[PDB]
Amino acid sequence: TEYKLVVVGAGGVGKSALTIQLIQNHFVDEYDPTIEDSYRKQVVIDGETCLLDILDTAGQEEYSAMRDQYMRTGEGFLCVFAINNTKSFEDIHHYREQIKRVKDSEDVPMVLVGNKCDLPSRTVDTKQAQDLARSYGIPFIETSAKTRQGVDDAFYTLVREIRKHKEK
Ligand SMILES: Nc1nc2c(ncn2[C@@H]2O[C@H](COP(=O)(O)OP(=O)(O)O)[C@@H](O)[C@H]2O)c(=O)[nH]1
Repeated sequence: TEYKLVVVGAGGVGKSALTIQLIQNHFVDEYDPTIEDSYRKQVVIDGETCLLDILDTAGQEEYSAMRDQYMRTGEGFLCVFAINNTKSFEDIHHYREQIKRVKDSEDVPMVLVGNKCDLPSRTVDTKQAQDLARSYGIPFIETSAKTRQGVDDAFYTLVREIRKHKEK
């Protein structure tokens, strides 16, 4: 019954930084006497227990066998680029197309995230990203793992997108 969230995007856009921040804000210790030591950590976002995974496709993951498995298992996807990395924005479409193909669905919960919005070097405008998100039919939000701007909102929005999808 857990919501399965997957964070995708080019290397270095801040997927780990965003996910670490979310866990730091929202992890709790839950009593469960049916497990070994009786307590397990979990993340609760907007009243939903959430599992979290990060999908990289470059670096060490250039050798991975698991890309499609991440996309099949994930129920909603944070598609992250960095506002100071034009290439990472240009990479977004490929990730979305792969997810849609692997899941064989036109209705996949997603949120477009423009991270590193605290940095003064901007090469991807808000308008560009909002136009892309509108074409996809998904929300767009700008975030900064450094200043914490938008981080919680990005994950909370994705949870609501998954919730609506499961309501259908
Ligand atoms: N200024 C700034 N730097 C960030 C932000 N998020 C991540 N970084 C930095 O970008 C670099 C790569 O981030 P990382 O989380 O490893 O990206 P990943 O490869 O997508 O998981 C690190 O040095 C982070 O400190 C942000 O919002 N603002």
